[PDB]
Amino acid sequence: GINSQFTRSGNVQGGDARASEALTVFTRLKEQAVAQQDLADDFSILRFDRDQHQVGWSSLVIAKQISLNGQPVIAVRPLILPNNSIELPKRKTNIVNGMQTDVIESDIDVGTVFSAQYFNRLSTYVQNTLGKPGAKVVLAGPFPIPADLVLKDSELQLRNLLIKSVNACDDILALHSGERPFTIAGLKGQQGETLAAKVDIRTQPLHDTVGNPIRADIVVTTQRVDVKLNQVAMFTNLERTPQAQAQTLFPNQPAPWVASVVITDVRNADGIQANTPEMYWFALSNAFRSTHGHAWARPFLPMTGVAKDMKDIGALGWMSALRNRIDTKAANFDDAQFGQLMLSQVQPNPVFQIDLNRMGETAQMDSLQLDAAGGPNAQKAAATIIRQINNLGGGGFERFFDHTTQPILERTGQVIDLGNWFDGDEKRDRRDLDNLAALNAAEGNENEFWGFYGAQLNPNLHPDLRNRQSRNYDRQYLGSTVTYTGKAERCTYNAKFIEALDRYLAEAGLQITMDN
Amino acid sequence: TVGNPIRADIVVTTQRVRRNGQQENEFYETDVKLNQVAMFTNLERTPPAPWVASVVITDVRNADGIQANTPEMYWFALSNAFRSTHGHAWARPFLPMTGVAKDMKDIGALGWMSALRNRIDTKAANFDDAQFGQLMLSQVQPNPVFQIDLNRMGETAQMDSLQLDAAGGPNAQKAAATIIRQINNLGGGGFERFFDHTTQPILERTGQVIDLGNWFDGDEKRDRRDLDNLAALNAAEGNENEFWGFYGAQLNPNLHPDLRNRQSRNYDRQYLGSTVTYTGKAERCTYNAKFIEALDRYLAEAGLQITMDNTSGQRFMGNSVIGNNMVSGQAQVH
Amino acid sequence: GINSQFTRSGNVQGGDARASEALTVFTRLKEQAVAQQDLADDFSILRFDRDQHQVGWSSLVIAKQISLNGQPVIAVRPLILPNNSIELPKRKTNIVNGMQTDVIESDIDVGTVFSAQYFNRLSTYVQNTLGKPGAKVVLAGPFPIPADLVLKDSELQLRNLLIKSVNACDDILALHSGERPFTIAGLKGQQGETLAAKVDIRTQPLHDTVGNPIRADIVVTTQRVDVKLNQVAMFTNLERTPQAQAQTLFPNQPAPWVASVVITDVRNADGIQANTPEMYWFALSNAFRSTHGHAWARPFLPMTGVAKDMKDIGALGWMSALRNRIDTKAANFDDAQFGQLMLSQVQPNPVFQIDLNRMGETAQMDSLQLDAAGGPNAQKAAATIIRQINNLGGGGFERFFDHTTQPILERTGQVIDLGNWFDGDEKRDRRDLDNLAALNAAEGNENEFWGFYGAQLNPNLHPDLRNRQSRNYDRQYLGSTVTYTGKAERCTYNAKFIEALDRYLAEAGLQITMDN
Repeated sequence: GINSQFTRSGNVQGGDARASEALTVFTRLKEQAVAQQDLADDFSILRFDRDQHQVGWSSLVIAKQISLNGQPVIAVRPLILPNNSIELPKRKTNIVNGMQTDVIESDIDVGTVFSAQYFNRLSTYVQNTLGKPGAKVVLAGPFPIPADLVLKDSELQLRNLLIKSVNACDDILALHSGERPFTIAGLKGQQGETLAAKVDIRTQPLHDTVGNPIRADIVVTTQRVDVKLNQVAMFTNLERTPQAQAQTLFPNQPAPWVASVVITDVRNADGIQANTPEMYWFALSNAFRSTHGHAWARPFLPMTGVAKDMKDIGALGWMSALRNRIDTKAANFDDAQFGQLMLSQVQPNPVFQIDLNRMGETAQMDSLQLDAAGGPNAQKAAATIIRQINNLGGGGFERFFDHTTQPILERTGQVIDLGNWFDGDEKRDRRDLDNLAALNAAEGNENEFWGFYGAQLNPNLHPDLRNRQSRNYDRQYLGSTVTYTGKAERCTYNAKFIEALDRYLAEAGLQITMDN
Repeated sequence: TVGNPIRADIVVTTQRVRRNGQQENEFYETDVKLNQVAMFTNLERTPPAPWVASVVITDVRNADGIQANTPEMYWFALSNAFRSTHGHAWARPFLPMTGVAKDMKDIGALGWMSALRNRIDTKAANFDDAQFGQLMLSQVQPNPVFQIDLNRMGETAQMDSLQLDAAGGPNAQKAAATIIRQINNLGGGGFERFFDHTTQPILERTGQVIDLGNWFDGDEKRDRRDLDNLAALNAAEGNENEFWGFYGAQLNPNLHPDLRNRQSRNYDRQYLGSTVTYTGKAERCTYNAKFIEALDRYLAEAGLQITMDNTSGQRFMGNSVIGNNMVSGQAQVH
Repeated sequence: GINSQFTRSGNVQGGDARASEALTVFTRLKEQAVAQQDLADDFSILRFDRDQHQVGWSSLVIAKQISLNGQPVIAVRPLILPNNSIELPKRKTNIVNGMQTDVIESDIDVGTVFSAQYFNRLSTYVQNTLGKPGAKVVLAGPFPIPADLVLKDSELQLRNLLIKSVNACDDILALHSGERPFTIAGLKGQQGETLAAKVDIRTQPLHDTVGNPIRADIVVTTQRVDVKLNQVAMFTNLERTPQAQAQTLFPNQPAPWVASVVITDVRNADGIQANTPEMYWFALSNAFRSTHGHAWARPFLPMTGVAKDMKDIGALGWMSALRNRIDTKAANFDDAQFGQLMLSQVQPNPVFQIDLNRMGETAQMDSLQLDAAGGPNAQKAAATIIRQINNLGGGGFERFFDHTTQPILERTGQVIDLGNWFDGDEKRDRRDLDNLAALNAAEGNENEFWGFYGAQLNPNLHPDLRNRQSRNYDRQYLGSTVTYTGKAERCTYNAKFIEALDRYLAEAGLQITMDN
């Protein structure tokens, strides 16, 4: 280089600030926890400087270091530490318009940093540090640390994150060890303590293990008889089919909207500690129950005296045979008239989809879902998912349908970015923009709403341009204080998949009763 | 280096680009930044387009990767600073950004000084990119003059003293000789041919005694340079005899500079928060119009492959070239 | 191929229809003309079948076959015969929009067919036919035969075309022989028969030697004292500078339009026979005189009781501080108020430009003008043009200005296609669309007029797309019966060029008086 050309008698800056603080606080928390017998000291925490290995983001790893069957095996869980001080170079793409060309520069998320080369470098680093070059390396699901967090004032959440990380490492190591899978037959016993569902509606968002908010309008949960089993949090979105609008301009001698349910959080119970595929599917089975009594339409019911311009059903007036916002806030806000309005505005059957996260708290399990919907490793993922479902059920799940005949889920080629925004006192998830809220904010102006919808969905537009337009529209609404954390891909389950999974669970034993 | 802030909204960064296939380093910044220059845009006025654009170079420090501060780095940074008139990049900060109404930076203030006494609905939907590109051709001359704030007690004070002396004084000739020697000791292509020093001066002081302070709002600090002419126009609205009063307090020949400095301090206390504090004093100067062009031509002929991109809805607006040939005057044949 | 694969006992079609008829009628006309002593029989007419030499359009040549200085030299004038029966393959271009790409297919004109390979093939064909391989080949300017013409009913015009073709061949052969150039001093003599100009306004278009109409609103002509010298036909067009509209939306404490004069026909007198560069420049010198008394504004003066919606000045009302079409057809149509309107709507100084034709009746001379404005052969063209002007004048024309210092003319990167359309009884030139007529037809609708103007002029659009949009807008207006013949490039002279040419002619002798 040129710094060594002159050999000046001075060294400025270090190039690493947050990693040292994180290592110190993590060592302090580990020592405090092991002092009072909270965690076994068998596991170790390491450090991975970004400069010393030519990597984008410095991420510290958690390792268990337990062998198996006489051969060495290592299980590692990453923990990325993005830093605002260091800004890695952006990504440039070229778009041709007319005769001219333009360059769009887009920021680099945390998902794109965790490349295969990064995994290989971390694997070789941990192999060299732990002195077992022949060990087998597995991952329990990398999880970023949000940059807004302050290290000196995050005791409880950091301790909980460490505990969950070591639990996940132990769980993946045990799964490689091949324990006994938990079938539904274990739940049922001599006592007639049948399971139950207490679906509930929420307004304030749920919180991650760190503090990142995630939007959740309806939650479905499983109880015994004190004891909880599952909790699936998800909200409702509306989409417009091209044929419905066609039957509005050019009529002919259905409904103008379709209802979509987006699963966001699929975590198991707080009380339970282990995390296994059978837990994941037993929890996901509850994501279909919300359709009982059309309960998924509960958020669309008018709020108790609260305007909430991001959830006004009057936007349906802007897109209908009639015009103007519907004055639902009058004395005619009764639940019955809302019932006929829903009967004649949206179809009575929903569609299920999930914003699968490549770097969520269950990113290891979401990765299987992404591979099951496309890419080179597709058939093997289908075999794994079907065999996991069979192990859960214990019966002939292949009879209900064949994986090779119909796809498990479709990719749909959409990207949803996760973030948070500040309003009033409590922050909310970025994913509150939706389409109904955008239509309410636009208060008409067909062109603006159609442009926003195209910005979210356009097969003929470059993905980077679509992301930039979505970011611009996000900044336009709900203020200009949005902060982005990660990226997720939205994929829709096939109807037959759930329609057979719930039936198979019922055949194999489903002792749940709900009232609505 | 210290916690003092510097007003800077346009940063021109020059760095090396690896063309070895981009391998064994995915999304790794390494250390490729050569040097950066930080500058803003100021709008002066004349007694065509009335408003004349001006670019004031504020920060000239080189990248943290290098640890040696030599004159050649300084002149490389000055050469870099010129690479902003390409694509009218100096007009980018004047472009409104959707979603923010922070004020005291909007372009609509020029409307107060136009034929009509109104502010253009800048944030509205009717103000698009094509309309903005009109407001510019209609209003500001499309050639930016180059200024620079020499700091007597700044980071590059031992180097800024050379230009301050070359502005004119007892050591002006020696300063010109040494600055010519320094710039020629960068490429060795004979700077005498491209641009001499005895023929015309290199930089002229404008007489402004602009000074560096600090003012706090919104739970952060910022530099006192944020109050330019456009900010004063926005803050004081379309009223007259107070914007011209501010411009005169900024500079007038027919009064002692102490009174105008006191008036400028009073105005700074008035428009922005009274919590402002003052740190040091600088001196504004204007570079020669063709000296920078000669420097850029030198750097080009010596050999520096520098690549640009981007640059500035798209419906057609006039030929812009037919006006060249007017063939004024008939034959007047008897 | 596959036709010879089966060797069927049948041969269908010939692939050439119009060439045989043209050869027969041309032989008949040549024999009739030479019978009564009209043309010397030294020249010969040939035939060039399109199939026998792998060429696009079959073109018949006219050759003189006269040697010079003891070495053989041949002068040939082509004559292209486009046929509607045979449609040559189109030209495909690709335009990228967003992520998608589209292909635009454009027709092939007559200008693009006459490639250098075509010239070489014709040269070798005439060398082989005439038995002089070492002869030097020169061209007198190829000229197409319009497809709408019927061969059996075109006696007079075809005979005149043949006579003009042989005259042009003789003229180019003589110019290569190096005769005495005709300076202005030859015109002046003992008699005080000073030259004069009788600029006149026209409505019906002038006609070519075949019948193709060319728009001509003002003509400037040179007379003696029965005897005519020159006739330059040209019309007026209006263009909008970007600064004028800027001073309308965003004002500040000139004129909204600029006047352009487009020279179309630069032919010499009908009576005179020779065609030489001195004739061309002596005629072009008259193209500046029209500015006397602002006479070029005469077409803008309201017509005598005729609406003529393609020439209404009321379009200026649509583009002004006021609104709506100006009711000029009222009792306030006096010439004075039109004078103040012109004083305050357009600048009092015009700009000159010419729609140079690569395949016009003077295409050989227009080619020099195209090379003078760009391309590789640029400086040599400037030397030739300046030396021709000097030979015309006989004095130091280099003193007035230097060609190497300022360009003679600018290309401007515009293409104007020539054609004709049918209305009422008499057809008119395609070039009547203009901009003022388009604005009148649009009767407002800022977007439509701006889109049309951009379709004519857009540096950021592909030339093929611009041509297609211009064709579509042409078909939209003035009916859907437009027929295209050739393509021309519009180039604007520099002001100094004419401002010095007229002055140099005045210094060298300019005895012309006009009254207006």
